Amino acid sequence: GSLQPCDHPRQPCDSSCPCVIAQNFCEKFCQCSSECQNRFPGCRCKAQCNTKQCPCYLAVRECDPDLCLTCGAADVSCKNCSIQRGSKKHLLLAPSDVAGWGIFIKDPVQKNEFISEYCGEIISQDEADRRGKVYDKYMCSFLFNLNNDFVVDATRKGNKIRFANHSVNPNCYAKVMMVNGDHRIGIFAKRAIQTGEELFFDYRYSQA
Ligand SMILES: [Zn+2]
Ligand SMILES: [Zn+2]
Ligand SMILES: [Zn+2]
Ligand SMILES: [Zn+2]
Ligand SMILES: [Zn+2]
Ligand SMILES: [Zn+2]
Repeated sequence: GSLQPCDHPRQPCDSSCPCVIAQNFCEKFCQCSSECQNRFPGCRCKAQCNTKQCPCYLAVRECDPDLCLTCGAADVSCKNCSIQRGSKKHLLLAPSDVAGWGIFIKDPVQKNEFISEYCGEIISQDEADRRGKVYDKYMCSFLFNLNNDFVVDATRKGNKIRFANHSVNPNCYAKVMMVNGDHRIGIFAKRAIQTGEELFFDYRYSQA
């Protein structure tokens, strides 16, 4: 059960806690003490927080304003707070070099660098399969597979990066990240990308 808070009033998060059994950190939604030993401790980085040297970056979570007290998360020296702050690289929507409409990056990025949140509704494959066969009011829809269980629907609540085209050889990928207790989708560069290049995702399975 993904994102299930534990709730065992007056009891600690021991080997009887579902979070501990399933081997996941206790999160913001869990009813346990803020001092719970099964919670994520955050980081004490000096800045950046964009390499495996950062505990938060490594655990696929953004830094936490009330836990990451040195890196800049509580203040833009921390580069692991972008989804929270609504920060992103500059992107251009333009006619694709391939065909139709495309997204072109306007800032250079390095391999594994954050580009933008991919906004939308995270839904199950079941809910996606429904929307797919059922009569819909929206004409032009935007959806891709995160993995084999979940899809992002960017039709109603998407942002500009939803216009990025499909490729089985993509230059970008998606991370499902823990962001202040919620799962949010980050788009990262799969390789170094120069300014003016078109961005591509693998729609089959974007979570690389
Ligand atoms: Zn617990
Ligand atoms: Zn818990
Ligand atoms: Zn706990
Ligand atoms: Zn850090
Ligand atoms: Zn941190
Ligand atoms: Zn940080």
